[PDB]
Amino acid sequence: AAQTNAPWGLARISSTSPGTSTYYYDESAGQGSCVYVIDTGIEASHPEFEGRAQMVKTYYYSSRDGNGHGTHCAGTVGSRTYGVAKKTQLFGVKVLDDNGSGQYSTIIAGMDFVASDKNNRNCPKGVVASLSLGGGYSSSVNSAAARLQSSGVMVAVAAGNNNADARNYSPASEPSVCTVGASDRYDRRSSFSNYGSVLDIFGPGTSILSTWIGGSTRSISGTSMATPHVAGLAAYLMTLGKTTAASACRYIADTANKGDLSNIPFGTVNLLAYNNYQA
Ligand SMILES: [Ca+2]
Repeated sequence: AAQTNAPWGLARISSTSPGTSTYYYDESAGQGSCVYVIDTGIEASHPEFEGRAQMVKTYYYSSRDGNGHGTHCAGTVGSRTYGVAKKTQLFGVKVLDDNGSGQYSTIIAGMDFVASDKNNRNCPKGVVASLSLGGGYSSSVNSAAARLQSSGVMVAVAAGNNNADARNYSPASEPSVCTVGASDRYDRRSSFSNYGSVLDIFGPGTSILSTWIGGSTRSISGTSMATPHVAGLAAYLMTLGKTTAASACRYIADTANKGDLSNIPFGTVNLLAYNNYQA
């Protein structure tokens, strides 16, 4: 399949070179997979989600996304126009309030929730979790992310936006999950992107167009935006039968565009998520 004039990030993920604008992907498009977006929620009624999105959990007085961040992230995972996996099922878990904040205890609870909750969902091709959030190092937070992964969910987490080594952030620093740095449309490491040995992969994170609340759209930047590209990619590859929750991060790294990014600090991987789709 080919989607012309796609957001640059989508085109980038299906290209061996920067500077193109068409997104190429197998029509299966993540059908039969599920992606949990653990964030400020998801505006499920957005036309862009086509009935494929649902809120399944909140720790606040509403499950509505009163911020937009979670809806943007979900849009990158699987919206019809702005999504990597255009046929995946999206499940929203609201661990962040409408200011985008959340206590670590609530974040942990949301991760453990998804590990159980996947047994209540129909996801024959497999399960992914996208965590576009983080804070300072916490062994408890890292352990929760490790549990979620161990339970059979492909966990993708943001490296963080401090232009700093991600070893000092959680869940970014957890070895067993897929930690995602951010790049721009010229294949530069995004100026704010964290880096370090704990990173597994980069995806598009600068000036990313996606869904927003009020049934709108916007371009924003962050490792928050890179993460759902990787989460969507994993879902898409799982439906194709190329990989599984346990091996998807390795598989993406194995099949990544290699050595193409600039300003990657010595010791950080130079790998950019790529779907290896031959139209
Ligand atoms: Ca890892």
